[PDB]
Amino acid sequence: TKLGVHSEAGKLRKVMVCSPGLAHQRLTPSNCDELLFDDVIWVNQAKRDHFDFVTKMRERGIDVLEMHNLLTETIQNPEALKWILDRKITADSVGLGLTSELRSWLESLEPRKLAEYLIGGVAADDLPASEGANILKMYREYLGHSSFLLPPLPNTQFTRATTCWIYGGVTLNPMYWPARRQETLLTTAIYKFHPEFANAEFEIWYGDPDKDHGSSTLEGGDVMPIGNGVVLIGMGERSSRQAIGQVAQSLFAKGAAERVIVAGLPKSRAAMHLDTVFSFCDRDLVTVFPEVVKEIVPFSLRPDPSSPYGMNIRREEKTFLEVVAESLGLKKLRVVETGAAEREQWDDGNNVVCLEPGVVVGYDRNTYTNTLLRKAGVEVITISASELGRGRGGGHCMTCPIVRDPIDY
Amino acid sequence: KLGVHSEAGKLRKVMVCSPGLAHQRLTPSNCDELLFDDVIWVNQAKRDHFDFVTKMRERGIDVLEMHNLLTETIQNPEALKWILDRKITADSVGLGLTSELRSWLESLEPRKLAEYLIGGVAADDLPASEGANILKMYREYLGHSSFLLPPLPNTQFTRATTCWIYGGVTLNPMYWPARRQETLLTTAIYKFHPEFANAEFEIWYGDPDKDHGSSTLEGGDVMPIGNGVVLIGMGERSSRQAIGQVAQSLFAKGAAERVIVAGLPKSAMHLDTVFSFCDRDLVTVFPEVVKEIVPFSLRPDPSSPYGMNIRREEKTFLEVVAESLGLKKLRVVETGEREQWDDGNNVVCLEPGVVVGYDRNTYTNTLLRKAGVEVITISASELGRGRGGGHCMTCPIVRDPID
Amino acid sequence: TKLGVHSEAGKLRKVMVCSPGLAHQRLTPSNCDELLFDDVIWVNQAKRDHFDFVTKMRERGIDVLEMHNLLTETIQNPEALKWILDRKITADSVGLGLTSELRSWLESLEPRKLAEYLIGGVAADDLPASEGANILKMYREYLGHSSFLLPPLPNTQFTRATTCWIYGGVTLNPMYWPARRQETLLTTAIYKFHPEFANAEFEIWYGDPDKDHGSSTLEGGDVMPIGNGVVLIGMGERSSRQAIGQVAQSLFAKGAAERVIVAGLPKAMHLDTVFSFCDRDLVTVFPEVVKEIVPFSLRPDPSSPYGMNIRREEKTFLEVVAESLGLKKLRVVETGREQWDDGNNVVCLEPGVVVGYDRNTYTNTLLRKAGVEVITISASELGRGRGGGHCMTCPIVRDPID
Amino acid sequence: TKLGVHSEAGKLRKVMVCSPGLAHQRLTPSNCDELLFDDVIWVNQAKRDHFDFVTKMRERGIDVLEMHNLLTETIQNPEALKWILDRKITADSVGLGLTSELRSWLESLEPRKLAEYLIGGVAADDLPASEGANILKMYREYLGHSSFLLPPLPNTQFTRATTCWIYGGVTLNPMYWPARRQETLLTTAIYKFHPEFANAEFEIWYGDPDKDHGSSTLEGGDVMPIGNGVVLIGMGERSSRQAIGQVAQSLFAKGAAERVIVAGLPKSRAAMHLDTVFSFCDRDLVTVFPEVVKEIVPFSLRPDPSSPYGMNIRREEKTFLEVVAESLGLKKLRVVETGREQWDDGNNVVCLEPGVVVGYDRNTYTNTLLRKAGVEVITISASELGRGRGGGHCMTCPIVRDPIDY
Repeated sequence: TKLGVHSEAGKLRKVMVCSPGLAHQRLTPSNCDELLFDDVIWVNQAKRDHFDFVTKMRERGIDVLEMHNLLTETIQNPEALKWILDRKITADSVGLGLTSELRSWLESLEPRKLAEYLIGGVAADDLPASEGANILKMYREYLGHSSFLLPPLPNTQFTRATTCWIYGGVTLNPMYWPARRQETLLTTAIYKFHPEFANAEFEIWYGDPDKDHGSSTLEGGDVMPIGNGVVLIGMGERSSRQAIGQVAQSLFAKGAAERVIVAGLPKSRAAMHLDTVFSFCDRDLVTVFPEVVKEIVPFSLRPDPSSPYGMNIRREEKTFLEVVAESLGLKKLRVVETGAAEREQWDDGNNVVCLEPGVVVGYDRNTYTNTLLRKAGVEVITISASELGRGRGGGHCMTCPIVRDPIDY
Repeated sequence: KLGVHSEAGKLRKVMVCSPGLAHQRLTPSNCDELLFDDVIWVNQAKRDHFDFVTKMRERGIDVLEMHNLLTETIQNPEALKWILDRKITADSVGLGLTSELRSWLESLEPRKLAEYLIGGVAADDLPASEGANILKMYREYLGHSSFLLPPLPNTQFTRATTCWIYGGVTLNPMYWPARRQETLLTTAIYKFHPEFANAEFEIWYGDPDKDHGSSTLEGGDVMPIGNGVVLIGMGERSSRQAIGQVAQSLFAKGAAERVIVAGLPKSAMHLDTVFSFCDRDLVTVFPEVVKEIVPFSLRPDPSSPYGMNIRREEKTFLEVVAESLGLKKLRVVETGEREQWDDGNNVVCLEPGVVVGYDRNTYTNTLLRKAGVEVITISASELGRGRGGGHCMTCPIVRDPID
Repeated sequence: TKLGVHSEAGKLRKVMVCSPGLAHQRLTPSNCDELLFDDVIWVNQAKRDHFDFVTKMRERGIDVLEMHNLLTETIQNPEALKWILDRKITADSVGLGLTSELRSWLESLEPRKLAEYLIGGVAADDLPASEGANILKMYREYLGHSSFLLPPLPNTQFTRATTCWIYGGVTLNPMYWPARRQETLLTTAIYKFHPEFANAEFEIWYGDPDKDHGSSTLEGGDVMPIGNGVVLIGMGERSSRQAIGQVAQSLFAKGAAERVIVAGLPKAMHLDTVFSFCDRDLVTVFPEVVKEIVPFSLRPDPSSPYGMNIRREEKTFLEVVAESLGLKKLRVVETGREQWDDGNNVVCLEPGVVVGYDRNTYTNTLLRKAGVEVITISASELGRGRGGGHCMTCPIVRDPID
Repeated sequence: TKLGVHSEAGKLRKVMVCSPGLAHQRLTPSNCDELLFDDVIWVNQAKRDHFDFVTKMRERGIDVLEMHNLLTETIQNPEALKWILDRKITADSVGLGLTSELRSWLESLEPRKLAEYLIGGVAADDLPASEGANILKMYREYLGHSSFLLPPLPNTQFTRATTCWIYGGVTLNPMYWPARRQETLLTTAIYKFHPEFANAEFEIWYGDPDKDHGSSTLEGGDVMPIGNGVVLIGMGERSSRQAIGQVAQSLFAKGAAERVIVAGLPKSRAAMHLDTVFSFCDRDLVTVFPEVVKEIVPFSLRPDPSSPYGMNIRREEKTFLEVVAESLGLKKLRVVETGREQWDDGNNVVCLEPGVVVGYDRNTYTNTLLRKAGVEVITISASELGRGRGGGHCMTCPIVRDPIDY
């Protein structure tokens, strides 16, 4: 099968999402900052809402893969479970008094259940009667320690972050926060052992859960394979120049890209990702956050054998929207700003995901921008942000495209 | 032979590291980025240091200054290859700069080289090139740090990165990934320096070519008191995962008989911030926290899985240290009448009853000179702005035993 | 008639509430914090869950007063409006040159549009083009300063914060943050001028908007009259002792309270945040905090030069509250199996009936087990404010129990 | 000569200061945020640097007045004292059951010890045993409150802040933070009663410790009467337009000012008063923090007899810097940028006379450049006195300084 993403707007055939669960069920007002999650959510409500989102896509014919599912089938293959536990349960991560007990117990479990735990973490409490456990019940009960043997990954809800399908291949994103790399591990197991991937054909442009990656960090929200051989990558607080360059390089080498346009995010407004200020709705229509987009500094990165490092780089003086338009053959892009005149209230229209040109999934709370997009010709199918939006991320953050056709530029 | 056999024993060989380029680079902006509380007055700060250095040297101690070791160390091409191969990678500098940078550093005279290796390198330091310019460009138009190799201003706190527990040392896996650079440089010295290479000693824990994940251990949390006992602070910076592996390695080589884990209450510091030795039975304390340390004692046991047995002590922390040393009681000096607030913890013993402390802790000082301690004072005005002091600026290497 | 609150579980008969409005429409990720308001909410939705809540009480026969209407009808009295405006629009507040413009325009608006701007703040843009306001837009655009002739008051949504009805008397609380004193004002004028209260029979226990109360701050959340002369009051970051003493002294004057227990909160919070009644002998707590509050009893002491005797309780809070009410022991339900919810801050309609939040499923179930009836509303946008049912209501007429 | 400041860089004749004191000894790492103090300082050492600094202007023949002191000679007058206690001790400020104990106690004190407390604050312990302080040491006991019935006022060390001398007059500044109002109350007692003041000719342009003032606030750091009948009053995080309007309004009505240049200061979360990013070092010399001064959006209120309110405001085009040099009838200011051996922040120095400033030892670079510009730089230690942020300027409230074009 030919997996690959050749756009942002063209018809999405296959996507991967992940429903909230045990991760979020372990969330408290006191532990969410350290667990990297915005705020505590009504988990059963959010599970529902997600199922709604998911179903509106299946309804439209899109194949929609849920991470818990995939993880579950994956774990049933003994080799793949071992590949994970070998990496997740070590002396360094769990402690020498707990390695064995923890691992045997996890292995004693049911596939579905064991997946919940892998994504949702394990508490000393969940462990079967024993001592190594009590010692943790003890540090928790006497010092105020985290009661976590395996820290929960609520950020899995955001499938966009972890991996990036750029044309005919994927990246295994080195995540900023060490903690979050646990997510990338689980997702690699799936891409490595799951039936639907192991046998599919695709490349691996960058990333390796085995290497450390150092100062090199790359994040999903920042990556966009827009078609026409071009790729946009945001360089900010989360995706570094030392990662982007290695990706470009790996790309130009397999002849996978022609040009990579680095969207330089200014330090101020660089505490975010590209897809948080810039989004495609149609082949030539984007929603934009001005204050940041008018300040983004574009750089065209193109291969070159005249270079020992094989690439050439230039700062464009044209604006990002102009550079982006011209990269697509387009005169300019039609732009809907979002995030003072008609706005009944404040709202931020970005991060809506595309199902196909002109058809978008957005948030019900963004009624102002939503209208603006309809007037501009886009069908907006909404979903609830009461619990899902307490993550600031939108449908684009809750999706990792896997298969999606391109368009004529 | 190299080793640290107590906290208050006679100090004969110490390692410190003066402020410098790393600090000259500090800015109110990169201030937190670089994990340093504030921007000090560098030149003034160096003087206070040399002063602190000269004082211990007067008492005859051997004082090794990191820059000197590094400088001597990188004169051994193999020693340099060892570091540059780990410090200059595509992941740390990026594809376009690893060549011109290594080229340019390899061409520097040793002292200048050690300077950068510690103080970092800015785009500006590099001879004109695309790369340098590309870097300057992102710096000019986006505001990113122009640091090819970021500075390591906390090198000045030699206590943090490696720990000499009796006959061996630990190369500590620092909480923050960034500070692991520090530990890289020291390991290099322990590997190639003459005073090290041909020295007899073991490495108890730590490896800079590994990813320890949740295993982290910080200098300020370790204390080989003596009597085959090692005190280790468990807290916001020293994980049990690391700690368990250290006690186990220790026992395994018959280097210690007990590891008393000092459980720091959830109330961001190191044991040595709230507990300092001054004399065989004298310790400065921070009551509020110190009186809330849940004490755990791990001992060797062939009847335990991991091979270790751990038990939660009931008595106060203070008691379980007294009796762990074989003393009835510990003399205690509470800090953190007397005119104004002050914290005089973190002082360093040059030998019994001899401690170097800060000038500003006028109170705590007399409370110690009252307990029969010669409190040799230095300037905290710059070296101390960084919330750190004596014990922190020192990493014992050879300190004779007590009884 | 005779206004008054005699209990925290009695049959609620008259409550004031105030729905989200233009106030929250001005919220922006930047300004919400400099505006003392948690996070930015979806106003239209919030207006709906609010109305749903207001509706759930009116059908149980409760009479419900909403602030916007109250203001409206209130400012339809030339006097009242002058009383607010002479206060709201001054030179120190608005800017020496705008006073005229800003007042002229407001005075030319229909009541229901004026009141809205009163609670919702008036932006430079809102004013008819002038050399006056146009300067502010220059500052708002070129300097990034707030452009508010009048600042929005989104906290008016919590009518529990500005005034308390301590048995046939009310308190005009001097809020902690100075800005929020702008809310106390409008409710005062409403207690003062509106027909509902104007002719009403009730005392004025403490506070005055014309006064600057120094370090004396009091906030609705801590105050709760529980039955016979007893009155609980939190002394934490928001209700200062300077105010507590003067309130208890005052109540001791007209002799409207026998005892005033002062619950000294430990460690950003209020009493009703960790303590809430649902039935005559039932509560909900946040053990961690409740278990650690140092009680203090206040009683009239003729021998005292300042008229009181500040004794201190030796048993625990739940081991005091239960007493001053004669219960054998207080039925306690805890919050603070599924996930995490904070059941506290439930407003009581009558005994055994409580309007709560829908997200706190566990606690609601526990409460139901303890016997309570839980009518729930949505916290999606109203719960984006840390508080709930209790905080969103100012009881004005509740029945006693015994 | 008559009291009044007529420029920022001309011969300084009289200056009021305040050494670090008892308020500073109450600072703990647990409470310097509620008191508005960056960090805990070595008090007796700061006392020596403050004094060092005093000595340096004193030997140059500048009558250096000190607050604790002026407050003692002032507090001498039973009236002066009634006025202060009457406002400092109230049922709102200290509450019902402490008014008398605390006030009686304060009065049984030696004038200079009483001064100590007014500025340094008073804790419960300081008071004799009682039902009062005890059922109050009790709150600090379990509840862990702020033992202070009176809180110290450590920022008193920055006299520039609470009051300003703009030409033949002064302003009793309405501080941003309430807590900081208690300061202005003391300096006011001093201007109202103390000899060197209550018998001197000057005006009270704006201000009143008894009035509310609402959204109208000002901070000494922002105001500068640079001479030529002009007053630079930066608008920002602490000084608001509401206060500036009423200030200039009076400045115009009484004829003490011809134009006021509001320095519209760019939004930024951290304080930032004009004298912390802009400093006069000479008649045509100024230090500057590029990254800010360039963002300043000048405005020029001038009186207008026909206007209702008595003025008119235009938005200057040229840079805030040309709108200033032109404001002094000057061709163009000479600026020294600050903020290359390390990172140096030279702003906030104070002139004693044209071409002679007093700055910090540590800002070796900036100084080097000022000395490159013809400025004599007398330096004082900032190890404790500068752990704050401001320096020379922020620690002085000029009472009599001469006009320039001299």
